[PDB]
Amino acid sequence: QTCASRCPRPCNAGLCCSIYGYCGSGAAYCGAGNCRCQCRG
Repeated sequence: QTCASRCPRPCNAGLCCSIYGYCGSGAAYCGAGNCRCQCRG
């Protein structure tokens, strides 16, 4: 819920921090319109 506060690396490897504050995988989290940071896992 607060992943952006831990940019540049909020998540486990392979996951990305979304604009809504959660870590997750795939284009759903890592794509430009969804990704805050850690957008290459």
